[PDB]
Amino acid sequence: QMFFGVLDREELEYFKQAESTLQLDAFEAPEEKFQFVTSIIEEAKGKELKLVTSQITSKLMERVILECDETQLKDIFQSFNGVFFGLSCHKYASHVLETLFVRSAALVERELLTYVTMENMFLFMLNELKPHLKTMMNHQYASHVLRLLILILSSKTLPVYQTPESFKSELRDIITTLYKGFTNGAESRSDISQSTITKFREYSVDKVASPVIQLIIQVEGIFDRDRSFWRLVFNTADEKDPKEESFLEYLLSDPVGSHFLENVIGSARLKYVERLYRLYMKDRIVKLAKRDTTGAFVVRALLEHLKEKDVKQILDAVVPELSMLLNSNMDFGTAIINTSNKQGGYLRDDVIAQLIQKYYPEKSDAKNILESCLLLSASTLGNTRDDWPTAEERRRSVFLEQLIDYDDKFLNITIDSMLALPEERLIQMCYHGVFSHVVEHVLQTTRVDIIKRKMLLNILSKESVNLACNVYGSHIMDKLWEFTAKLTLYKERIARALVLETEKVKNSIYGRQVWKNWKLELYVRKMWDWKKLIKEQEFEIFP
Repeated sequence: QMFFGVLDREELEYFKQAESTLQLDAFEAPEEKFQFVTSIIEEAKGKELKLVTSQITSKLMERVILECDETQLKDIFQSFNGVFFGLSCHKYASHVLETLFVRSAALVERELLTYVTMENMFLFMLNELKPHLKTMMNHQYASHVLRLLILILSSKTLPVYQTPESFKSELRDIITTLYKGFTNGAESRSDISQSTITKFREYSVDKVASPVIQLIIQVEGIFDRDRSFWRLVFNTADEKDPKEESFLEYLLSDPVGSHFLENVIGSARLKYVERLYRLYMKDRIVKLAKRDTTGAFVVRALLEHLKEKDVKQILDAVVPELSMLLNSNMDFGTAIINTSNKQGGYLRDDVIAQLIQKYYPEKSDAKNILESCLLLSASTLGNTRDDWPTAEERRRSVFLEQLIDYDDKFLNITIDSMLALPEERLIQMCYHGVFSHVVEHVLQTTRVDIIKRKMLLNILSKESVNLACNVYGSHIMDKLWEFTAKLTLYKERIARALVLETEKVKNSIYGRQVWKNWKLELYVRKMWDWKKLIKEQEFEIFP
């Protein structure tokens, strides 16, 4: 169902102009726009298949589908009856189907909370697709449509709607149909053979099919206690199998295979994950952890989804390697530290000793954790060009914030490192899209000694108004309302500075937030009550 004809000279002129008018959007009322869309639909009657399959017009068709009313949506839907599979396979029409299906899914939701219905129309195309599901899964365009349909039928996030119970049944029937196709009507297992299992493992790591397999393993548990597709990829018995082992060794040394395994571990039954770990990973965890681009993603997934005893076993093995892992794989290092924290600071002394040695050796005079961990001097901080903050900068910031949350030692080291900068450089951080958040992160009132608070405040308070009016700086000013607890003079100085620039501060959307959080309406209108809030805050923060 691939070719439906070419658009002639007149149709091309008309639909180009209509598309142009539609995007200029000069209509003065929604009613005018709807009427114009209707005029487009009227001209498209009998030509819809040509229009969705032509590169020139397929995007107009998506617009129309988005802009028309419910009744028109239904008519456009039925105009595709009998060719859904061919359209799903089409380079341009498949994207039209996706737009259609997503809007249709939203319509069955309100059709549920209140002629032939959208629900029944949707079921008709599902039944038309059922004999093609296997071909779709392997089709470079139709696999995306299949994947979207499974997302819709399982009520998951589309490019999240509630669904009829008929949808839950369709999910079951679609996945079961696919299941019978990838077996041979085996009817148990067994007799599923290798190479049928091997052929399915090949799809598992196939560029086209693999995202569909992942999603299926992810949702099949909604209606299948036995996890049939999970069992198709992996075994369930209590001992190793040679073929499963070689496949596992491939996944753990292959980028797609590792990300596949990483994703399905989060949705597998716990005992199935414990089994893969026990049989194929536990005795080689350190070796796997050192594979930055492959196996390490799997080790991280184990740390996030296994139970306490196994997680601590992995930590026993990987924590001694933490400094070395941090050399090339900071994201993994962050998750290891995070997991140690979640497991009650497990191996804390070893983690801390290593991080101190690597980022803040107490024998070094040049020591500064902003420099060793954020590479501050070589960063985009203070650049005169229009350089946004980079991905590496955000990564290093997230790592440092994790350290600050791990132990007061790193909070105190970070603050000392900020106080060690030239004052201008620390202020620059306050305006930086990523490093500002690091500044905000150290403003933890009950964890920072009052002398340290005074010293930070001596610096920040000079920039009170400009920080308050800034998109990043205003979060810092918000934190300073609590950070100045037990420091009334500092709180009074900042409040006074802001009120002196009342109009400039309230002209900023960020400033108005600070104004609210600093309760400055009270400061101005009912000073006695403001002063009372300050007294109460003190005992609320420091009881």
